[PDB]
Amino acid sequence: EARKVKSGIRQMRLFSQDECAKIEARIDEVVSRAEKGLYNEHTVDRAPLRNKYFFGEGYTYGAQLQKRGPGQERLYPPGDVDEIPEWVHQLVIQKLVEHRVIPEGFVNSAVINDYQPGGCIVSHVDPIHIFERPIVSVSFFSDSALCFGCKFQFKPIRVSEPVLSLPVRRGSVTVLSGYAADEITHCIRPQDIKERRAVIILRKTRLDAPRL
RNA sequence: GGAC
Ligand SMILES: [Mn+2]
Repeated sequence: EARKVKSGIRQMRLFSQDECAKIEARIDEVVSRAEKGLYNEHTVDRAPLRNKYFFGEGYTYGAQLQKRGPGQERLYPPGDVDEIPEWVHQLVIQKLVEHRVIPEGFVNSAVINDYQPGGCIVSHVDPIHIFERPIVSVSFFSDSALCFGCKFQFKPIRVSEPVLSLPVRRGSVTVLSGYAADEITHCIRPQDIKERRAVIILRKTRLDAPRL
């Protein structure tokens, strides 16, 4: 299963320090605008140590699901979340298309996940009924790891030993497909977030993805 | 400090 996950992982260094510093400033400006109430309601998802910023297409998850279950996550109504920022197209998405990571016109969803030290996201599969593959992630502000096949326990939070631990370094691009994207959860453990880390996740929603 |  660890070997199976490996076949679906593409990881490469793509962004330089100056490019990360420019984007990390754009991330800091996204956080500032969200704190000023200048984004649409569903653009900003707030949790104690993690903030999610949905552009282009957002999704419901977790406790926002009244009926929890496989296939229950939903996209928001059309045109609800804010459009992908121009700086995301030029700085992040044009670099990925020019380096053949994804086709042009693939990405219609750009989500920025912002983690404070000790933050996490519990094990999950990116909803197969919502998102097409592959899943592209670009990390910022610090180095961390992406873990697979972890079982979470709570009160207090405990995370089982990962099937695979993948270091995700600042400026590196992580791509998930196949088994690593479909047949096993991925997560972030609190111990792996030692400083603030942000990741811009570029995805393609399916033509049949249900909306709220 | 909680997406399976
Ligand atoms: Mn995910």
